[PDB]
Amino acid sequence: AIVALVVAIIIAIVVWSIV
Repeated sequence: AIVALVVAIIIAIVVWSIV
């Protein structure tokens, strides 16, 4: 895993904001 999922997932959102 959940942890690794949050990272890849969370980061996925960031890439959007930027973008």
